[PDB]
Amino acid sequence: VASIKVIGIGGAGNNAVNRMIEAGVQGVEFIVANTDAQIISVSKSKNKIVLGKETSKGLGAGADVGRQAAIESAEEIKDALKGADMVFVAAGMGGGTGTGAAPIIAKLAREQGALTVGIITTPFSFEGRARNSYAIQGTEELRKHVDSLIIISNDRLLEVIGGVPLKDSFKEADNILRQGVQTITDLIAVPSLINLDFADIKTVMKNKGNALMGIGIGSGKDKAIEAANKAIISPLLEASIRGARDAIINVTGGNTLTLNDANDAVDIVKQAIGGEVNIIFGTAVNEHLDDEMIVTVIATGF
Amino acid sequence: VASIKVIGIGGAGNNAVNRMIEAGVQGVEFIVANTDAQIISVSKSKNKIVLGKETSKGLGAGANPDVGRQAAIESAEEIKDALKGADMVFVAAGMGGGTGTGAAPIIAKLAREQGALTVGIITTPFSFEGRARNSYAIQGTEELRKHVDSLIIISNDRLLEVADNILRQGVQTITDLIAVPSLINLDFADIKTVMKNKGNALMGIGIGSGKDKAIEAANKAIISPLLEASIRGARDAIINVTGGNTLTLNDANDAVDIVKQAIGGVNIIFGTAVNEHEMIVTVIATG
Ligand SMILES: Nc1nc2c(ncn2[C@@H]2O[C@H](COP(=O)(O)OP(=O)(O)O)[C@@H](O)[C@H]2O)c(=O)[nH]1
Ligand SMILES: Nc1nc2c(ncn2[C@@H]2O[C@H](COP(=O)(O)OP(=O)(O)O)[C@@H](O)[C@H]2O)c(=O)[nH]1
Repeated sequence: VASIKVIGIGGAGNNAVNRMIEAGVQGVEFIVANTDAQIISVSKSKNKIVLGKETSKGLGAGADVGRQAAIESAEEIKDALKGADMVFVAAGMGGGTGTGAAPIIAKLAREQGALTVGIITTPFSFEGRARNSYAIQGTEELRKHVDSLIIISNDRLLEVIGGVPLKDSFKEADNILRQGVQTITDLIAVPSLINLDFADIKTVMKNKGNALMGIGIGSGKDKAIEAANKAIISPLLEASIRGARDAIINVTGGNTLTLNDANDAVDIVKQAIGGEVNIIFGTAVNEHLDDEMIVTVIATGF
Repeated sequence: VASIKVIGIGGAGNNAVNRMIEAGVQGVEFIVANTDAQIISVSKSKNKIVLGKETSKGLGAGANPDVGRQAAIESAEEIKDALKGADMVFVAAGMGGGTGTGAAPIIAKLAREQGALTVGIITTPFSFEGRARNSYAIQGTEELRKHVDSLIIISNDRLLEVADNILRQGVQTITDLIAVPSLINLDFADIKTVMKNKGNALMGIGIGSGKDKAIEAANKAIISPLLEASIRGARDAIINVTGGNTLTLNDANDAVDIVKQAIGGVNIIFGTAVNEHEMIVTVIATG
């Protein structure tokens, strides 16, 4: 029976430890260490460490504060890792705490006699250059003080979770944003059979707060029923559109879309919202849709 | 005719305006603002604002929304000039960084004070971008909500649909092989020889279901983007074949055989673990 300890440092490490405690990882003692006394307080770990409670005074670490707060806490760290055969040092590189504290904790863990494995992420490219270069410095220092260093790139992780190359990892998000704008602006500014007046958009959207958006696409004989219901319970909705006081409905279709289809989609959304909702709606033509229609609802008033 | 303007702020807002232009959104003037002049220089929009030109100097803001906020206050007059005359302004941004999070509420306020109907449309970050960025996004959402007429929020987490913690998987991949008994186990001294004084390691993951689950999972594992196309440059590797109660010795060895078949001698040690139904192969490569 080997003694295995995981010490999670900073935000990413604290996250990892909580997730291991919840998944019920067996036969491992967990430790959390963070300069931010707040994050520590609410942790699910039996073994808690506030780093450098002297200098930082527990008031976070920002983005040298990490290294110094680990040094100042060496005794609490040595005492929590004491007697381990293997120590995992878990951190996210790039931040204020994890970057500077991990190499110190690894050094202590290894000098005590533990087989010391660092496991770390490096930042997404969109986190910026300074953050990615701080991450590289911290990696090279951590490497000096571990037996082996498992390095997970958050860029490559995004490819795994999203299933697409990094270049395309936010295309779907970019596209929803495009749809959200276009849903409204086509009805105002692109002439079609049914446009909406700007004053009536204003009535739905002025001084409202949170506007819910659901998009749904459907095809075949029952496309209106499929499209409208998919928009009404879209995973993209913050909350239910039920009860909204005003809503905009954009019905988009190809050249074969019928008046009856558009009318059914509007009727479905009106019944789904219910009550005396004030509904306005318009249509848009998209000739690259083949026997499909898209229904978008923007609901306000809660 | 209504005058309609979209201003995209920060990296996400800038790529969103690019998508809107590519898709041929009509009737709308497009504007991009960023503290990072590099992203702006490759914008398809013909109206470009570098926020905080005098202080951040187009070099970017970093992680802190206060810098994005201060940059937008500095550029206030140039923002008003770009937006002047609009009846409706969309403010597009991704919450979580230093520029969108902090600049978007200021730009919203300027647009609304000019008289435009002002609509925010924003994304919130993935949960696995960590707590600093998700806390920032919460705060920036609330500040933007104060200054827009209407706020549409698109969650990246939920867009994922339409067991996530990579550090837990790396640790568990090794520990269950020695701390949890299963079909095949390893001794601490086996791990110690593969991992003592061995330097950089990388991790692979692969999933597979149904008939020939092994051939599928095992094959995905070794091509994993986490491995960065370098598994065969590893001298040693540990393999964790994890499955449901229906896991047999034949599956584990068919799995490990696939990997070994693309391995030299790559010294390979391996074991199993069990979960809720259906085959996951995790590779940790060292040396
Ligand atoms: N739609 C979209 N969202 C992105 C993109 N890149 C990153 N994001 C998301 O948007 C958030 C802000 O990133 P970004 O706009 O680049 O930050 P900033 O420029 O420093 O303010 C990130 O936390 C990601 O969730 C992108 O290209 N498109
Ligand atoms: N994959 C993953 N990466 C994270 C997570 N949290 C943070 N990170 C990454 O780790 C870096 C450091 O963040 P964090 O640990 O919260 O900063 P610190 O506590 O101030 O050191 C971030 O810039 C992210 O790139 C997480 O839950 N999952």
